[PDB]
Amino acid sequence: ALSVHPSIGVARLGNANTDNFVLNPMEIGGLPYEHDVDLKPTTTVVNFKDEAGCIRRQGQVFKVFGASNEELTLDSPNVKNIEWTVHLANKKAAWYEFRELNGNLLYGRDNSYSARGVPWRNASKTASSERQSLIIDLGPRSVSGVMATVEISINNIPETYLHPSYPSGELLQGSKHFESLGTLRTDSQGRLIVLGGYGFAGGNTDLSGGGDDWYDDISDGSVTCVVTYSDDSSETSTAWMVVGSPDFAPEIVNISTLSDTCFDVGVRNFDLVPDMYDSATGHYKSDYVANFDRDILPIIQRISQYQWVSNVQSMSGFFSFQFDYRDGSAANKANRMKYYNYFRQLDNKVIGDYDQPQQVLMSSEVEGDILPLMPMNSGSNSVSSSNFYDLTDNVVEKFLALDATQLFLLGQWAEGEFTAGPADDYPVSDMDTASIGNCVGLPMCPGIEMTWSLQNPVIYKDAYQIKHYQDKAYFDVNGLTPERDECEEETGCEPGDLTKRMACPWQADFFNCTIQTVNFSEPSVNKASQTETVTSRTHYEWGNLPAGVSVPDQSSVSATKNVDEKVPLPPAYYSYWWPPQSPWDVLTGELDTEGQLHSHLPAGQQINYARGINSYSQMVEHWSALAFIRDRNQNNDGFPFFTETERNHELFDFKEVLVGQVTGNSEDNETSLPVFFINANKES
Amino acid sequence: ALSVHPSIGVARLGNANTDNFVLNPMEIGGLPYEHDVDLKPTTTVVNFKDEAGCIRRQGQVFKVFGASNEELTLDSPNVKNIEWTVHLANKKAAWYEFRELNGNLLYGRDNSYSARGVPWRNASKTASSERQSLIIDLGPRSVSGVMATVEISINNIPETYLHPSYPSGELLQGSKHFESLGTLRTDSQGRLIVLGGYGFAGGNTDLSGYGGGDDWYDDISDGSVTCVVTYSDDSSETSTAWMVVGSPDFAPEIVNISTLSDTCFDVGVRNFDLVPDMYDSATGHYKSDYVANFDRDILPIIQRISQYQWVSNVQSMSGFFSFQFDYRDGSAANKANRMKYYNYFRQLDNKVIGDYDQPQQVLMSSEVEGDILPLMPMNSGSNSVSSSNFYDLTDNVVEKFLALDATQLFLLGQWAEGEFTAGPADDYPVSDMDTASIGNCVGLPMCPGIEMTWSLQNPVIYKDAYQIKHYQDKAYFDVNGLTPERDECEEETGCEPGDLTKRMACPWQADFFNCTIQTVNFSEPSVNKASQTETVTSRTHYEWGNLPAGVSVPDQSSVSATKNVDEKVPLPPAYYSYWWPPQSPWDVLTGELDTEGQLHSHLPAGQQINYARGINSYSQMVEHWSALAFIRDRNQNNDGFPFFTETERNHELFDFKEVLVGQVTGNSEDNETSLPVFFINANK
Repeated sequence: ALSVHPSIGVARLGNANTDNFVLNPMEIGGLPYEHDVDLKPTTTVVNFKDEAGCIRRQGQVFKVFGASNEELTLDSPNVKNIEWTVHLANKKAAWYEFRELNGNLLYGRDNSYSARGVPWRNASKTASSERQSLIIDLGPRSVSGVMATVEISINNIPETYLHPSYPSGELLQGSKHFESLGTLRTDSQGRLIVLGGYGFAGGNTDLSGGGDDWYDDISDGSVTCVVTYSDDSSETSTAWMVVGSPDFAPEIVNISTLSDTCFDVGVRNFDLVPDMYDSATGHYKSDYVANFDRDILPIIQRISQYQWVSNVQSMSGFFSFQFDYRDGSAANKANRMKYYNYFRQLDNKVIGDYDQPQQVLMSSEVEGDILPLMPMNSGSNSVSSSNFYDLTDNVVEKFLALDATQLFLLGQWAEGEFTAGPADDYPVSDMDTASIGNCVGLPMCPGIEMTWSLQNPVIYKDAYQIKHYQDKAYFDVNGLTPERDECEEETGCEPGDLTKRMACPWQADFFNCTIQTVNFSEPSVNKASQTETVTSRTHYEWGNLPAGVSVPDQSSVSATKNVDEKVPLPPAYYSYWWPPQSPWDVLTGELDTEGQLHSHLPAGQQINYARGINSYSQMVEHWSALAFIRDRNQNNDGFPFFTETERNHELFDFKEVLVGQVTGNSEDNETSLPVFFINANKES
Repeated sequence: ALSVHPSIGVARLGNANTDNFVLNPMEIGGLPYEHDVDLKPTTTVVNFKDEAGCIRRQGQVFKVFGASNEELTLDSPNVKNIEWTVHLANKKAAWYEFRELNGNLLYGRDNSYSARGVPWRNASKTASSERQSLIIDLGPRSVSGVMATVEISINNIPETYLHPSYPSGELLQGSKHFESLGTLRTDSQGRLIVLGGYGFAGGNTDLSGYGGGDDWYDDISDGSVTCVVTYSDDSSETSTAWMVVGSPDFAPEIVNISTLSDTCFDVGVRNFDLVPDMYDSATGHYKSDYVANFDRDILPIIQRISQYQWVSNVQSMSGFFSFQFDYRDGSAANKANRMKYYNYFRQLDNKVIGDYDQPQQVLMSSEVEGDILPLMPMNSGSNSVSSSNFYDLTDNVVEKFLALDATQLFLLGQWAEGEFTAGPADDYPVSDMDTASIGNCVGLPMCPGIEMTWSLQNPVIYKDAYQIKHYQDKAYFDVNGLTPERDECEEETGCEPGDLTKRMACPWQADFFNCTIQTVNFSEPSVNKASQTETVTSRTHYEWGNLPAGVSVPDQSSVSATKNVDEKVPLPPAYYSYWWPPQSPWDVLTGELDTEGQLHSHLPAGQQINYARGINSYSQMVEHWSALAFIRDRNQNNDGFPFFTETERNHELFDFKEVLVGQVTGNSEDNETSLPVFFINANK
């Protein structure tokens, strides 16, 4: 049997020239790679953007291996060809509107999209064929041989692909002309490289209601590899491919990655690690001995990086080594247990059950005993209350937890059931962790690359392996199924299934993936209506009048009533979304005069990552102008210094507003407010 | 034969209690009247608004007279009954979009709505029956007897009227629920009083939205009046008139230089042989031996010009009422003076398509220093808005600057020639009651106007001078309803209800909001607006100095540009020109003389300020028109010594902020000066 790795590939959008790209990271938290003319990885990336300030695509290399785990290439004996067929699609315009956890079958059938009344995107299209044409699907492309290149283009749709679809003609807002979902290549030895979209995002309504008939060039889908041997026999093996938006901080790793997601699903559903979990009973095994370096240390290291992209100082006690994390002894147990007991336990997946650990913000509210519980971040629903969407039992999950496997292992550590030193690897290839370990695992509201369908074991045929629904001959004739939920049918995924739930266009997830102000007093409430009534009596009196003279006072009463229908219920806590993937609080990086003049800031100052992108619509147009957060001291392990690099400072205008301009008091002009923005006009 | 007067009645909208109204002015520039319980006029209006600040409707009294010109009432011997039937309708939503002079057949058949491709309003309705339903038509109502009252309500449509229509249900924006076009009453002796609408303006699209404005309605109307007088012997005679409803007259003592009575009179002279001594119908020329009269013909013009200063800044017109020479001296010695006066008046443009270089495109007497004066009257003409090349046309009709009507100008010319008398002259053969209604409406310019537009200049809608020709009869409309696409000016067979007001803005509050000033180009006769592209190319250079000995750093410089493009703005050089100062004031004097009104208005008395201050958008005018002041003579008891100020403004609606200039400029030294800013909060 052959195997293809990675099992789930990851590419990232880029708007630079089609031929100007980097290759995939080779580890979790790894930089992507420059390459040579043979398309073999060389050194890590020099610049993420080209000279014009356009983002380079990141491509995924896939490799195929024989029965003894030896790599097969066009140079291997007895191999005469290797043909890769990749079928990517974007089903987002054909899917349901995103409503947090509604639609997620892990909470039971009563939380199905139908049971919850979730509406379809582009809801005026109700016939099946009209829904199918909302999908961006240009059919499968194939590549083989030495240094091949084929676009997944609207201009080379195979004649055997009977039902292609895409947004045709000139779009009225955003990107005008859709043309491509990406590019397939082979390297000098026949390996596959998949490159995804270009960052296209356009549509025919004003984003400003608005938002119908919009599209992006995110996609995902199947990978098929046929290796033909000298005698014309062959073997076939498969994988999946996902395209994400750019990784703007690739060295910073999510506390729970999508690799952690796949692993946890694997352990609890596919017997991936029999020693850790008893599939017969549905419980972890309390005699499982964790390993510090493999299981615990990465959590601590991930936590320690968030400071470069967010203000989460309350997490500092978890990477301080204020005591010895490697000491398994009974004398150190109360310390390890205290550390562990500050992590939020997982909520059950029961509808209507609100008083649960992920609705708890703090360890206590007694002064002296107050600490935000860990990890400190939004959960998968801090946005809608129990009573939204005409429901009374909408699922809430306000604050973050680790995944169940991470937390189990952390608890073994706390118990003293762990070792120090090397452990052997789990039975998961490194190539499989290196792709999706660079994608967000939690929270998922919806997420960045993928959302909570990936937590559902029914989409997998085994740990880390996406189950495929049907095959090329089926789709050739029928096209893709717009209304089919792979989580409901359980018989596999189609192209477009892994990304369809995400925002359409993705630049909305990016614009919103910042912070959330999250209520922490009422477990069933995220937002409430708020009425602010201000009643004012103005009284006038006149004086400094002559001794003869008196004038009557005057007074009147005025009131204002401001109603906001859905605001976070106080008291609330400032909570991050995805700092590694959508930075917020970052250090300025220009160390030379020219970059300081154009950015208007000195180096080393913490400022807002998205400053100047003042609207959703501006994010849709100008995403590519943002910085990549990177370690400026990368050559010296252990002494990181992450700053913005490669921001297109020339895009932004700037005004320094004196505080007395706002207040009317000129004494306040000793203080000023920097304001970044994009001049509407503006020309080069 | 009977006659009904006025031939064209005028009522004004009001949102006060249905029972709380004033009666019509009795002369041009006359205040409306309070009335007694018998609905007879008593003395002129005390307050235009009720105690809540709601505007009182103005109703029109109609009287019927016998062959002897004796008034007939229920008290007349031989009169058994007087029965009035009034049919008002609003066809605005069913008519064409207003595009200045497009559609006006006085410019020839090539200027027809169809030749000019003017779109219908609510253009997605194309079937005749669907166009018909856009009309607000509740059928006719009748009234007779002593002190009768009948509403023109959606709840009392006669069963014989088969095709009523109106906007039913709850409107999404503005006024919610349409119910009535007005009220018919009789007085104690059986005279008719017509009261019009309540100021309703609502619709189902967002006015502030792009392309918004479809499916909007107001409660303006107009239509036919029929009077049947039944005598003791049960015989009867019938006679007819017309009725128009306009928006409030916010400065009723201030008269338009050319009123709608002037329009009807001009039409009558030129087309209906109204004054055979003035005009030769056989040759189509005025008679040069006609002797004008100063008091009747000339003086009113001078008096009207002298009032505009209360509502606009038109000081250049001051020489035309200065009596710097004796206007009543008809002698040769004063002729050069008279002629100089006359020669500062614009001659009328011919109405020939494509002929731009004409007198109404000329602003000044010359542009030679010492010889510069704006020609008269100094106001916008009937198209200072759209150029020759708009609306997909190449010869769109332009008329930039105002002229008198042809008859006023002829008479002024006779005065200049010395062909005029001083002293009384006998009236023209037009009833004073017919002048008193429409003499209080705008005659020129019409773009579109206030109460009515340029179809009133078309002789084909009249059956004689001042008399509207009626199309069909009551029975026809009972069965067929109104004809939505029918142009009375095209068919020449008379008017239907709704015809006199349908061309005006829908809602009228758009005409009121726009009826302010125009910045009018005066260099290119074919151009009103142009695109304007402003490109600003800026080199920023930095140098550093005061450095220690031996230290230098390089200069830095870079270049940036902005390109603003405004698509349709006035082409410079342009002139600040008024629209309708008497009917839509712009520069007016504050009027609050006690402390409370000053605190609420935020202004001392006697200061000239903007009339609409605080109504910062079109949508706010639609909602809050009734908050605006009435401009009136505070010194009305003293003939010759006028003092017009605002009165009755609903100051409490508006909020106020004083902005220091250094808030804008960033320079605190500028805070010695401030800018008043009025606005409407809404959360009030």
